[PDB]
Amino acid sequence: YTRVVWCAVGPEEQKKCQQWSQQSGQNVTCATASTTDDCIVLVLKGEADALNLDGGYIYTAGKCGLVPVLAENRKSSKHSSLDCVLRPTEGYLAVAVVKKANEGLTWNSLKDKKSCHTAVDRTAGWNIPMGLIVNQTGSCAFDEFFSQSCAPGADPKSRLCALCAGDDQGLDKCVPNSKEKYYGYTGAFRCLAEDVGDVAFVKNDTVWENTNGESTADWAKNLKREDFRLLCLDGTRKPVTEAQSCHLAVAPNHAVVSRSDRAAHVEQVLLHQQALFGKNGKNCPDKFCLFKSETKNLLFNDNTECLAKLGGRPTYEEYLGTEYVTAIANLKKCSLEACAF
Ligand SMILES: *[C@@H]1O[C@H](CO)[C@@H](O[C@@H]2O[C@H](CO)[C@@H](O[C@@H]3O[C@H](CO)[C@@H](O[C@@H]4O[C@H](CO)[C@@H](O[C@H]5O[C@H](CO)[C@@H](O[C@@H]6O[C@H](CO)[C@@H](O)[C@H](O)[C@@H]6O)[C@H](O)[C@@H]5O)[C@H](O)[C@@H]4O)[C@H](O)[C@@H]3O)[C@H](O)[C@H]2NC(C)=O)[C@H](O)[C@H]1NC(C)=O
Ligand SMILES: *[C@@H]1O[C@H](CO)[C@@H](O[C@@H]2O[C@H](CO)[C@@H](O[C@@H]3O[C@H](CO[C@@H]4O[C@H](CO)[C@@H](O)[C@H](O)[C@@H]4O)[C@@H](O[C@H]4O[C@H](CO)[C@@H](O)[C@H](O)[C@@H]4O)[C@H](O)[C@@H]3O)[C@H](O)[C@H]2NC(C)=O)[C@H](O)[C@H]1NC(C)=O
Ligand SMILES: *[C@@H]1O[C@H](CO)[C@@H](O[C@@H]2O[C@H](CO)[C@@H](O)[C@H](O)[C@H]2NC(C)=O)[C@H](O)[C@H]1NC(C)=O
Ligand SMILES: OC[C@H]1O[C@@H](O[C@H]2[C@H](O)[C@@H](O)[C@H](O)O[C@@H]2CO)[C@H](O)[C@@H](O)[C@@H]1O
Ligand SMILES: [Fe+3]
Ligand SMILES: [Zn+2]
Ligand SMILES: [Zn+2]
Repeated sequence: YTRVVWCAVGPEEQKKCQQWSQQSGQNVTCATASTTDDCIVLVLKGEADALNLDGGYIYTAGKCGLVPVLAENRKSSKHSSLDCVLRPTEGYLAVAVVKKANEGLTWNSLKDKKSCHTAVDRTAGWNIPMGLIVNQTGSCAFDEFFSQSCAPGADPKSRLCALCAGDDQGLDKCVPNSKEKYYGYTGAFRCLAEDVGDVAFVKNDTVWENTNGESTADWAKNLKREDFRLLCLDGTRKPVTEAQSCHLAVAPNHAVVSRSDRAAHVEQVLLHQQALFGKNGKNCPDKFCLFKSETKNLLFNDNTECLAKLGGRPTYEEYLGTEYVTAIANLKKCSLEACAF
């Protein structure tokens, strides 16, 4: 029964998984794929059991019958009395971020600028900002709004990939895994920090975690919060301290998904794995920490306090919420109810 196959996206997640596999005594083992979509296909086939997905991929997976099992829960200020595992999730803030020094760039002058996105099909990097831009321009030509972008997972020959860098060697340009230099929350924010793009579409937490010495990475060493501004939907620009009043949307947390018939068994194993390797785990500082990987967000986001039970045993639609799923569907009309595989 009780062995789980985790699906890793790309070589760096594979290496973290192998460490996790070793430390867990083979209670968890690892399958690897090059994209999140390929990982979803392995799960459907029964060749892997589970992986942690962004809200946008939970929508893809959900249509194919996969179900949310546990959600990432980060440290909050309210609901404090309750344990992390039983605490309701709060969601994260999708923001658009620019350099202070890039004056007079607001939400209404984004057209023909250079953009940095986490990956195609992701909540804060794609679904929210592009959904808003389609609604606002009344056009599905979102591939023509920005002059140049890095949007991992789009056509490498297109302008949506012009700004992506690939790996050390310039290989794998625009692949939607951490081999691409500008992939993910951290990568899209690096794309901005290095002045490759004019705007990054990330979440509030990314700015804080990579500025003011919170990251020791070479590119983030000297970044100061005051050098950045959030774009609000009313045309204003605000300090990064003002995210609660200047965000594009609130996003549902990343969540572990699995096949419906495997859900209960994945849940049981993961709850025990976190008692051992989670934030306060028997073995975390010492042997291995599940929620660490030097700001790279491998398998799980680094700011994760725990994986939390869901409560209300929600479907993927209830988990994502009616607001979010209607945004995705309206945007999906640009690029029809059924599994994409
Ligand atoms: C955008 O993204 C940012 C990055 O994620 C994020 O900033 C992060 O915020 C969190 C908290 O929301 C910070 O975590 C905090 O760190 C501190 C120390 O660094 C930790 O130490 C203590 O933790 C205690 C337990 O939670 C905390 O008590 C909490 O609960 C009590 C209720 O009993 C309450 O305290 C009250 O304070 C009142 C105000 O003075 C006072 O009058 C009253 O009497 C009472 O004492 C608070 O709710 C309190 O939080 C202690 O106070 C300590 O804080 C702790 O673990 C805590 O989680 C991150 O450090 C911070 N990240 C960074 C890198 O700076 C933003 O919040 C995000 N913004 C938006 C808009 O979402
Ligand atoms: C891009 O634009 C598209 C098109 O406009 C947007 O899609 C629309 O999104 C709207 C908001 O998500 C959505 O509006 C509707 O809102 C009503 C009212 O919501 C209610 O809210 C109450 C809060 O007090 C709550 O208690 C209620 O339960 C309820 O949720 C919704 O209700 C309708 O249906 C009822 C049937 O039971 C009916 O009686 C009632 O009169 C309402 O008509 C409704 O479900 C919906 O949420 C609207 O549906 C969307 N339009 C289309 C064409 O799909 C995208 O969101 C935009 N994208 C982005 C990124 O912003
Ligand atoms: C591998 O999984 C097994 C089965 O869950 C674990 O063995 C159990 O561990 C618990 C608590 O540590 C004990 O109380 C049980 O008696 C054990 N036997 C069972 C339930 O089969 C084992 O701990 C796991 N190994 C690691 C390191 O994760
Ligand atoms: O409009 C009726 C609609 O209610 C749904 O509840 C949504 C709600 O609309 C949304 O604002 C919130 O964020 O998410 C919940 C779902 O968790 C319900 O899901 C639908 O069945 C229903 O059509
Ligand atoms: Fe996300
Ligand atoms: Zn809001
Ligand atoms: Zn329900």
